[PDB]
Amino acid sequence: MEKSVSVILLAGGSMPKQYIPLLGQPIALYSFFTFSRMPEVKEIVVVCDPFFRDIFEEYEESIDVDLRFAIPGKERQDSVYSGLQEIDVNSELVCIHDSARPLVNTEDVEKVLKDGSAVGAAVLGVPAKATIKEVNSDSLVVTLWEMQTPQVIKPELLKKGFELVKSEGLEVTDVSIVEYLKHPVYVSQGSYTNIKVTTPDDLLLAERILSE
Amino acid sequence: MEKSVSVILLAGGSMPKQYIPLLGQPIALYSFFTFSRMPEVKEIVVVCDPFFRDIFEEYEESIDVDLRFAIPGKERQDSVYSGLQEIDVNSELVCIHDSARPLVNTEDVEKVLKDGSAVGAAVLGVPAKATIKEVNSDSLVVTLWEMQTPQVIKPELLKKGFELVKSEGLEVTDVSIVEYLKHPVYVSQGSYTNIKVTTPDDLLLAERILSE
Ligand SMILES: Nc1ccn([C@@H]2O[C@H](COP(=O)(O)O)[C@@H](O)[C@H]2O)c(=O)n1
Ligand SMILES: Nc1ccn([C@@H]2O[C@H](COP(=O)(O)O)[C@@H](O)[C@H]2O)c(=O)n1
Ligand SMILES: [Cu+2]
Ligand SMILES: [Cu+2]
Ligand SMILES: [Cu+2]
Ligand SMILES: [Cu+2]
Ligand SMILES: [Cu+2]
Ligand SMILES: [Cu+2]
Repeated sequence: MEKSVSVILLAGGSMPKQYIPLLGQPIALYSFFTFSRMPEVKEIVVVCDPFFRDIFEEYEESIDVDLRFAIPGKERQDSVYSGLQEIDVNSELVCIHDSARPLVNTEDVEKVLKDGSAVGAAVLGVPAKATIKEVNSDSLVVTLWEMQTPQVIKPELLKKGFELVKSEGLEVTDVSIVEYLKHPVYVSQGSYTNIKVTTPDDLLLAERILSE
Repeated sequence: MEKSVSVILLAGGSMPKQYIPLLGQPIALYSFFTFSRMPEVKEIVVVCDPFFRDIFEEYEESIDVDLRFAIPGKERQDSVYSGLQEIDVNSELVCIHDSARPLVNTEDVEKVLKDGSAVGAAVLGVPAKATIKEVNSDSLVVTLWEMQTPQVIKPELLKKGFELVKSEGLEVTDVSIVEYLKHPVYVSQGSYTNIKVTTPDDLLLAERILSE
């Protein structure tokens, strides 16, 4: 199913971390070009402070997908929703991705697109290597996976989910908007290299991984 | 309560990661000297391949605690048990620590000693920053803390716990031996800098943190 996915790529709000360059180019660019090459991908909706709009339209013509823009919102979920407002009337999947993960493998995006297609919603994850416990309010201890991005959701579902949060309330992140839904979320096994970039010790890391 | 804690320090089995030097000295040394300075600490039981025994007795005399040695075992829990076999007849707390965490703050060890004293068992933790989910066998999604070390346990309890695993079975790590017990485990809030050292991007990190 070709050109069937709309990407919502999150890059909104010294140098803003998803623009700190990695080897040569700003961080938001690695993931951005990965999705641009996949035939599945019809259009990209970038979520960014206009000041950074240029970082993107400068490759609009060397790219076999449609570029699009929408403005961010106050919280991580408002931007997603602003992103959602611009996607092709007829896209079958929304693929929400966070700029600060520049190292997402094409092969893992393919898998999670397939799983979001089969299930309706999927997210890439890896088995948490730390010992994690739930702790109760008295600080006593009461198979776990670490969640990454993309999250791949059918847009009808994602919308049903926005409007169930909007009616009532609450976004914590297990909040996905789609946690609340009763519809299933599949977790596609990803790669420990799809790290998120925050500390320049990440970049130090990001770089080590581009070398390998 | 002075000289009331026995440390069981875990450093057993190119260069074995807890001996990769940090700035100048092997990794097992940072934590080792931290515990040596605390008046609470009566003795240290180091768990190591003898080949590395020297790394330790070379400071036996510049140290206001008793040094001790025991040999490692096949799995992480067997070494602990080998460690347990050498502690002062009358220590009130066992403080189990992993060599590969060289950056444990004195202040956090103090807290967790206190909490293990009050509760009977405590471990230092920090609120996991990742989105963690439980996933079931069909790869579908069904307050979380990341666990560190030291673990501070009264030795009588720790022994009760060894023998309840020994009778029946199973050590997963939520396995602490003390998970299984019905006795409470307190989680003392630690510091995100008590990282564990594996990748030299950790060391790259360990170093950044010694600088700060
Ligand atoms: N209001 C907001 C807040 C954060 N974000 C996203 O947060 C991402 C970076 O991760 P952190 O929020 O965890 O720092 C940015 O790429 C940005 O797109 C957003 O898109 N809108
Ligand atoms: N049999 C074993 C296996 C591991 N270990 C501990 O594992 C620690 C390092 O962490 P990892 O096992 O997670 O690599 C070492 O300091 C070592 O003491 C042990 O003490 N006995
Ligand atoms: Cu344009
Ligand atoms: Cu519009
Ligand atoms: Cu990080
Ligand atoms: Cu000696
Ligand atoms: Cu003995
Ligand atoms: Cu690490």
